[PDB]
Order: sequence, then C-alpha cells, then structure tokens
Amino acid sequence: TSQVRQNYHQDSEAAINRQINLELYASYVYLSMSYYFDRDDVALKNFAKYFLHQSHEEREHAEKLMKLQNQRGGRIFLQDIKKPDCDDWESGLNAMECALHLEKNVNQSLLELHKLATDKNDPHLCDFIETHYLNEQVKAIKELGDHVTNLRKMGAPESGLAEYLFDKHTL
Amino acid sequence: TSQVRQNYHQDSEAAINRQINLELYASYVYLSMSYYFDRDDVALKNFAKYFLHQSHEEREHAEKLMKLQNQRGGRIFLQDIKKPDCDDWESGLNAMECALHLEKNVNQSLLELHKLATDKNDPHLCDFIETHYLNEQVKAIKELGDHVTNLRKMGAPESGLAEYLFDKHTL
Amino acid sequence: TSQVRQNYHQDSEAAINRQINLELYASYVYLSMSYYFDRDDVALKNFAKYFLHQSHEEREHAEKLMKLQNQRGGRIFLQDIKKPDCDDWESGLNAMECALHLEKNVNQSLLELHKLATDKNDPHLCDFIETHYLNEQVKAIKELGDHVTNLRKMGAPESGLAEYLFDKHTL
Amino acid sequence: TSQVRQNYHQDSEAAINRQINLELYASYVYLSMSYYFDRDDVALKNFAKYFLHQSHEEREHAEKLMKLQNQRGGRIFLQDIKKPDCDDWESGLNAMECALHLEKNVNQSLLELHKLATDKNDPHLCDFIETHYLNEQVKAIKELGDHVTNLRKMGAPESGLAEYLFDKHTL
Amino acid sequence: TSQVRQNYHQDSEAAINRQINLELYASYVYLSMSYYFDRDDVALKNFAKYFLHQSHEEREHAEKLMKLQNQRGGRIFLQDIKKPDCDDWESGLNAMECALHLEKNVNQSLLELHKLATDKNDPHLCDFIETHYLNEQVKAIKELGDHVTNLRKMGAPESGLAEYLFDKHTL
Amino acid sequence: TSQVRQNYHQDSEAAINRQINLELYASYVYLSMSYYFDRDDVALKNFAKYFLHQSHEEREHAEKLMKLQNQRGGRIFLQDIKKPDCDDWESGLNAMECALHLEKNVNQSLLELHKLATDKNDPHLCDFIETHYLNEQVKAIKELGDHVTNLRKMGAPESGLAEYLFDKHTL
Ligand SMILES: [Fe+2]
Ligand SMILES: [Fe+2]
Ligand SMILES: [Fe+2]
Repeated sequence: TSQVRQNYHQDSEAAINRQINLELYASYVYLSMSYYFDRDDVALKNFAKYFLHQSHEEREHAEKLMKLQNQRGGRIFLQDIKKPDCDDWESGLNAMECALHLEKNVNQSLLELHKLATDKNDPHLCDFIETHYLNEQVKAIKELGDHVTNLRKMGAPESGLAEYLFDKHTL
Repeated sequence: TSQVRQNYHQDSEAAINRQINLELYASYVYLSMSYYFDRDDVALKNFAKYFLHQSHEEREHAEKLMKLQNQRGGRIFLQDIKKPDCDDWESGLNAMECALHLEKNVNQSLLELHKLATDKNDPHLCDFIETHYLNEQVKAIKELGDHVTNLRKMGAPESGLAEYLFDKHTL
Repeated sequence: TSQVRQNYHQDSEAAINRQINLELYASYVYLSMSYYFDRDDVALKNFAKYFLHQSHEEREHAEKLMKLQNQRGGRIFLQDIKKPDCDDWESGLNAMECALHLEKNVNQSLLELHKLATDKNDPHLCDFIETHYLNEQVKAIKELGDHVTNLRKMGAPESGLAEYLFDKHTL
Repeated sequence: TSQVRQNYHQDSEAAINRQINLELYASYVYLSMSYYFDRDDVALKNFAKYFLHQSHEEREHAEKLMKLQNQRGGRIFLQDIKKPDCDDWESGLNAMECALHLEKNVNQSLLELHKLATDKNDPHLCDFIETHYLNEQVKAIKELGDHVTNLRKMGAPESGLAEYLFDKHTL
Repeated sequence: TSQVRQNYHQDSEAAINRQINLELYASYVYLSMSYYFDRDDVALKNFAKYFLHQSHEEREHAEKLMKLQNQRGGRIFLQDIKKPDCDDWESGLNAMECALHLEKNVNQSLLELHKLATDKNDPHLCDFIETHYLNEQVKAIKELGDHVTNLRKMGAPESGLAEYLFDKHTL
Repeated sequence: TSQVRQNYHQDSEAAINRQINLELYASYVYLSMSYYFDRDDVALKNFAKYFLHQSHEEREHAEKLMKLQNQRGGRIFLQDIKKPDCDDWESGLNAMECALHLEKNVNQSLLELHKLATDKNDPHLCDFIETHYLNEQVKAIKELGDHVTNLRKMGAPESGLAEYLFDKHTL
C-alpha cells in the first residue's frame, strides 16, 4: 504494498482482525439478552432497555477498529459470527453475572494486543488502544460489580419484589 | 402453553425464525461493502455512506420481527451468521448489481411466508407482512434498477471519470 | 505586642488554637466515611454524597476560626492531624451512630470555650460563639437523631432492602 | 479477592497509598502560608488569595487518587498528616521559593510511581499518571520560576515598594 | 543550570532543536507550491488556497515545539532555512505526489525522536509527541493518498478537463 | 514571453526578487526576539506578544510582493533565508534599538527600488510602492523612537523596576 503503509507489522494486522470479530460477538450476546426480558412471563422493561443500549455500543467499537485498519493500510477479513451459549438466562442477577464475566474476557484480550504492539515498537497503535478502549472497560466492570452487589443484598433471586423494585428505582 | 397464544401455528413460528436470520445476514453484507469503498486505492466516499445507511436499516427490520414473535407468544431461536461471499467487490457498478440480486431473494422469501400464512387462515400475520415489508421491497428494487441503468449509460466500468461524477451528482 | 490587641487574654488565645485542630480532625473523619460507601462491595451512592458534603463544611468552620484569631491580634499555631479510629465502618446505621457521637463531643468543647470567655469578661468572643457555632450544632444533632430512629424502625442492620430504600427515598 | 480486580499488583497498591498522604500534606502547607499573609503586620491580600487557591487544588488531586484506588479494587489506608516546618514564612519571596522547592519533590515522586508501573506491565495506570498529573506539574514549576525571577529583579526583599507593586499588578 | 530543569537530557535538547528546523523547511516548500498555481498560464485557484493553508499549519507546529523547549528549561538555537528543490512543479498530480513524499519523511523523523525519548526514561516527552504529533501525521498521509488515487483514475496528467473538474468538485 | 506582460523591465523583475527575500529575513529576526522574552530567567510577557505580532506582519508584506510579481507577468525565484546575528538579546532596551536599526535598512532599500522604477518610466510600480509600503515604514520608525526615549528616561537598563513597569503600562 500500500502507498500509505509505514511501520505496520503483519502480526499486528492479524490481531486487529481477531479483535473485530470479538466485538461483533459481544453485540450479538447483548441482543439476545435484551429480547429475553421482553417475554410475557418475565416482563421487566428497564432490564430490556439497558441491554439493548449495550448492544448498540459494541457495534460502534467494532466499526471504529475497521476505520483504523483502513487508515494504516492493512486489509480487513471477516469470519462467521457464532451464536451465544444460552437461549434462556433465568433471572436478572444471572444475566448481570454473565455480562460481568464477558467484559473481563474482552479486557484480557485488549491487554495482550497492547503487549504485542509494545514488542514491535509501534507507538501510534499503543496510544490508540489507551485513548479509546482501555478506560472504558474498567468503568464498565466497576458498574456491573455495583449492580451485582446491590441485587444480592436486596434478596434476589428468591424474591420477585426485589427485582421489581431494582427495575423501578435504579434502571 | 403461553397464556397469550391464540391461533398461531407451529409452522409459522418456525418460518419467522428463518426470516430473522436472513435479515441479519443482509445487514452484514452491506457492512462489508461499505468499508471496501473507504480503502485508499478506491476512495469513493458517498458510495461508502450509502452502503452504511442500508446496513443500519436491515438491523431494524430484524428487530421488528423479534418484537412480533414475542407479541404472539412464540419463542426466538438464533443461529450462526455466515460471512459474505466476496472480500473485494471490484468496482462501483458490480456492487450495485450484487445489491439488486440480493434484494430480489429477500422479496422471494417474503412471498412464500405470505402464502403459508394464507393457508393456515391467519389474518393478523398476513396484514403485518403487507403493512411493513412488502411495499418497501418494491421501492428498493426500483431504485437499484435506476442506478444500474444510469451507470451503464455513462460509460462505466472502463471509465473512472464516470464513477467520480456519479458519486458527486447523484449520491 | 500587636498594635490592634485590646482586651484579649492569653488563655482564650490558647483555647482557640485547640478548637481549630478539633474541627480539622472532624473533616478528616467524614472524608474517610465518604470513601467507604463508594467501594464495590458496599455501593451506596447517596450515603457517600452526604458524608462528602459534611466534610466540606467542617473545613469552612476551621477557616473561619483562623480569620477570627487574626482579627483580634493573636498568633496561629498548628499541630499534627491524627488519623481516624476505624478503617472499615461496617454498615449504614453504625456510621450514623458514630457521627452522632462525634457531634456531641464537639458541642461539649464549644460549651467550655463559652464558659471561659465569660469568666474573663470578653463579650465580643461570647457573641461570636453564639452567632456562628451554637445553633448549628443543635440542628445537626437533631437531624442525626431522626436518621438513626428511622433506620432502626425499618429493620436495619439485618435487612439489605431497608438500607437500599432509605438511600433512595430520604437521602 | 475483589470481584473487579484484574492485573493490579500489591506494590502498586502500596505506592498509591503513599501518594495520597503526600498530596494532603501539600494542601496543609499552602493553608499555613495563606493565613500568614493575612496578619495585620504583613497585610498582603493577593498573596493570601493565591495561596488559598493552591490549597483548594491539592485536595482535589488527593480525592481523585482515592477514586482510582476504589475503581481498580484496592483498599485505602490513611496515616497521620504531619504539620509544616515553618510557622512564620518571613517575606513574599521566601514563600515563593519554598513553594517551588516543594513542587519539585512532588514531581520526583510521581516519576518513580510511573517507573514502577512500567516494570509490572500495567498500561492503564501509566496512562492515568500521564493524562492527569504529569503536565500539570511542569506548568506549575514554570509559573513559579517566572514569579521568583521578577521579584528578584524588582529589588526584593530589601524593598517594601517592590512587593506592594507586584501584589497589585501581577497577582 | 536552569532553575526549572529536572530529568531533561542533553541529547533530547539537541534533537528538539533539529525538529524545529525541519518544520520551518516544510512551511517554506508549501509556500512555493501555493504561488506556482497562481500563475496566469496555470491558473488553478483552489489548489493555491489548499497549499496556503498547509503552509500556515506547519508554522504553528514549529512555534509549539519552541514553547516546549522553553517550558522544560533548554535553550533554542536556530540555523539557516534552505530553499526548496524545484522552482516549477509541473502539474497538479506531481505536486500532490511530492507532498506525500515529504510528509512520510517528517513522520520518520518523529518516530526516531520517540525512540530516543524512550531510551532515556522521559515520560512527559513521550506523551507530548503522542498527544500532538503522531495522529495528525497519519491523517495527513491518508488524505493525500486519496487525492492521488482519484486524480490518476480521472485521467490526469494528459487531460486538462480532469484537473479542472477535480479543482471544482473536491477542493 | 508571458501573454500579460506590458512595459515591465528585466531589472525591475530582479529587484522585486531581492525585496521578497529581505522581508522574509525580517520576519525570522522578530520570531527569534519573541521567544527570548519567554525564557524563565527573563520572563517579560508583553514584550513577547509585541514581537510575535511584528513577525506575523512581515510575512504578509512578503506575500503581497509575490502576488504583484505574478500580476505583472514575471517569475518568482527564492533563495536561502539566513539565520539572525544574535542568539541572546540581553535586555529590553537593546532589543528595541536593534529593531529600530533594522527598520531603517528596510526603508533605505525601498527608496532605491522607487528610484529605479522612476528611471525606466514605470508609473504603476511607483504608485504601488507609495500606496502600500512607504508610509507604513515612517510610522513604524516613529513608534520605535518613542519607545527608546521613554525607556532611557525611566532609568533602564540598570534598573529592573523600570522594565517591569514599562511592560505593564505601555505594552
Ligand atoms: Fe460537472
Ligand atoms: Fe418504594
Ligand atoms: Fe504603578
């Protein structure tokens, strides 16, 4: 080769292609959780609005990594998007716990991308990872921890009143 | 079973689940075409804006079919989303022709869904298909036909001036 | 030295220096309690806002006593600020009870400062203590008593729902 | 362990606890200098306003480091705040020189915190130190150097007219 | 040495002095290209406006590096500014290609400055280079690549209609 | 060659090319003086603002002479820009005196350009020199004379108070 390429290694180009796929998979999981809480025998409408908002945000993360791949002069390659593991998520607390567990895996993958960019001496890429991706993750993990703690103390999951009232007063 | 179900057959419930998957696949194809025209050795920015807009619309079609599945009392089941057939779309006219060919398949599948809903005597579902899906498709097919006709008459694809000027004046 | 000094005894000058230190110590205790309720396994955000507000107010009390020491012609002398007794405050009701117990000690010290100013025949100082410090304390003690009474009646501390709901509706 | 902790070493957790104490000590020194210039036999009111502003800012630095310690999942531990070395600061130029000498020690401690965070491979923490603490220090050191240079050239400290006029025209 | 110097090595001071000269040279080249397109037998007025804009921006970059050298406590030393290599730039496409080739050299020099600042353990300087210089360069290189690609496809340089229409519709 | 040339002699075309170089050299001298007064052991901020303004004006003078060379049908030829004679200007009065001495040389060169244009019978060029360049110079020389006179009477350069107060009240 590209007429704009300068100081961009092949291994970095492949690791960006793996991160794009992982962000699209996260968007698909949040879409599944949103439409579980809209069923007539669950019926919790602010849980549903919250998960549809997280799904719209993961898609923007993936689109911004594609724009970076074109700005540096590499080529995009897409794979299949696997379906999520559960079809039914059982309650509000169990879904908040699965969301926490998924955000920690995404953070672990971003840390190794930063390490590899540091070994090839590529400062523009390190700064991109720090400026746009790496403080957003810690804020998301902190907020999910708070939600799980409150729901356990109110008395869930053996208490329907607890989840009704958390739905009204926090979300 | 559900406490709201009334006059909703098992075969209709399975065909809605297939239509959801097909709309998500169309959204992923348009996303691929958008970021091909943003490369530095193609560089046609209004083609790119047009395909990103079509991609945002297919996702809204799929979400509305999910809301219908929950209103009638059926259960949603998701599958894998396959990747698109091309990685490189070769030109501005070839991408418009592939888009036309994709929209005619989606229209053909909606016609058989309508026929099956007519054979089980389900009027609410027939009216839903007519009111939200069936005139949008014919409008989209007409607009793509116009674009292909103009691009062939201007002199594409063996003429770069032709696609530059169509990009500026029509899109 | 002093060219402004008139009718200001040495013992009053030393007792003002002790009161300055006590107000700074109270500010540091409230700062500790504020950041306990911000931890991820406690997570009660209006308790945290309330204690950070009390901490900002104790610092203004101390600064106003320093301005008085300079207006009368005495000299300020600072000591070390000791650290608070607890690191972990254990619950929402226990922290309100410790706050009540701290405000009664501060009120007891202000009463002896007033008595000593009365024995040296110093009316400007007596009036300063009455106008700015002595009705604020009784208002603070009354409000903390109300909070403790309500929290005990709702069912705390063996009930997480009780503190969740007090956090939302009163604070 | 904490349910949010990921990639946060014990030694970093102890060094953050030392930095919190150092920022609170700096706030206490600036508070002492502010109320020296308010005495009736010094009487320089813009020096006093300037040092009270610096004291309000050091307290915000310390509070932001406490919020970071809770966001990553470590535990805060407080110590005593020592009193400052001087009770009487002697002149307007001598106080600016002591302020410069204190800001260079705070900068030296931030540099070693950055080095230790680099040895444990912790990029979120390095970026926090760079974004919020490390250009503020160089700006503060540059401004104090300018003030000292001007005061020495005007003729201080053996000239009362010099400090009167610097108080009116610069501060 | 200086009373503000802390952790600033001699080799970094010399390398900043070389970068200042390079930015001034780039400003002079863009000024030459601007007034070539204003001649009466070339006469392309939006090419001329575009190159005057780039010339003002390079001068701003050089002035900001001088402010940094004074903030850290080093001393500025200026050299002669050489004249550019061409007097006549021959067409619009050839001038866009020379501009691309110049921006890649400036980017290479910034990368070696970052490497040297990393070897002496100087984090304030690394962060300055990343925050103000490294993403601007990649954006400029991407935009010049797009321009060259479009101009070759329209039919330049053996086509005057092509450059007339690009001047009118893009610049 | 030119199709617009009429009554424009070769010697005038060469003398305009020398004047362009001289105005760019003056712009570079004023840029050096501006960043001397921004050092931390000089620290006089209105002297610095004044010299940066003069530097921005000399560049507009040079650009307007280039536009004239293209309007009459001659060709521009650039040379190297030499560095200024001093690196350190040592005081405020000494820098005002060097600025006065520079403006008288520029005025002397404009007078000989006018004389040569009068010998070849070229009235458009004589009128251009009178309308845009010749009353600006006498205004600049008068203002610098006033500044030098006031600074000598106040007591500079063996008096730092004098330059502090001139910086505040005049500039
Ligand atoms: Fe046209
Ligand atoms: Fe309630
Ligand atoms: Fe004055």
